Amino acid sequence: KPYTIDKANSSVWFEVKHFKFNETRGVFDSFDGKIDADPNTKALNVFEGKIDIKSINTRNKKRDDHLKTAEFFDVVKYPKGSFKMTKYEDGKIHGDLTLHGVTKPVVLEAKIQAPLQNPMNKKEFMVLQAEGKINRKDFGIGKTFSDAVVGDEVKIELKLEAYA
Amino acid sequence: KPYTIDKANSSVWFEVKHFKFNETRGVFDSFDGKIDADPNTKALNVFEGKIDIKSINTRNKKRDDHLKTAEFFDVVKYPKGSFKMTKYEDGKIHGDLTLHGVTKPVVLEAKIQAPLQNPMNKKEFMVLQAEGKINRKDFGIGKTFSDAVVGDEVKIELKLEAYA
Ligand SMILES: CCCCCCCC/C=C\CCCCCCCCCCCC(N)=O
Ligand SMILES: CCCCCCCC/C=C\CCCCCCCCCCCC(N)=O
Repeated sequence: KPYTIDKANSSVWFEVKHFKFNETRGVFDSFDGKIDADPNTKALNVFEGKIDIKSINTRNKKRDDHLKTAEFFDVVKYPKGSFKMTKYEDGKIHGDLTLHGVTKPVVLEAKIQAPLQNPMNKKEFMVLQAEGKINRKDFGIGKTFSDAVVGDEVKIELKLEAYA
Repeated sequence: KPYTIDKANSSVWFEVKHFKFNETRGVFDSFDGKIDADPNTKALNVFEGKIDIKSINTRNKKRDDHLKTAEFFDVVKYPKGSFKMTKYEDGKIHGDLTLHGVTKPVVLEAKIQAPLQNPMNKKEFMVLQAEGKINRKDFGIGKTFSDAVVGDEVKIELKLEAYA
């Protein structure tokens, strides 16, 4: 305890229904975080992070540009998203998520594997993976888009490799 | 039947274990395909595709550049991968997948949502989801890389919206 996120091997994903039945996936290419944890016992002590909203991906310029617009994220007015863990208990990461200028308490379900050793450079690391779901409309993201076109519900998955 | 894949809302995903405990996900940004199907009954009649191996993504240059080397895919020698369905039965796409110059039989579990109507332009479509797994080593890709560094098992997910 503490840990630094390896960015080449770490990821922040979302998945949202498109037209009810197809799952549209994307990432934020640019994020940062703080982690402090006991690899034995697997307790998380510190867990916060930030996403840079302009780095949203999805792999389609048209869609992604439209996502940074006032119709969805409003990147100009809100360049960042943030999450601060406020409580850890047995796999539950309770925390305040802030998106589009709104903060809501949420809970991510998490899994830690640790202590691990990078078989190349011999350095100690941990994998942290977490999953939640939120309603984009609770954060006022895309009110004008119906659930039948863009799902209200958004699955969040974090996949982190972090070096002691 | 026939149908024409909407490339803007379709994707080809893979997922493989990194150092056993974390998943590396990525896509082929560029692919083509043929589909013929019955909206009712949900029978698939024709299902084939090609991917351009150079479009491999993963969002990491050092990694993606390595994947394209003779160490893995050798894109300079095998520019393409391809799949053709050989038989459709009780929700399963049986077919032949060709990667790195090797063809092997693979089974994909399919899920068809059809008939669907585009809420905006009222045009008819379907969502086709297909999932399966291969051993990358069965095709000779990355023989020198241990399963504990890069998983031998690779999960394939196809997510297509296709318009009549
Ligand atoms: C890294 C440690 C702390 C984690 C920071 C968490 C930030 C939250 C990560 C994801 C948050 C969810 C953002 C909502 C994305 C959904 C965007 C709407 C996509 C619409 C798709 C479309 N069809 O146009
Ligand atoms: C209908 C289209 C036909 C194509 C269907 C095939 C879909 C994908 C097929 C194979 C995917 C194999 C991908 C395995 C890539 C290995 C990724 C290794 C990443 C980490 C490597 C490292 N050294 O860090």
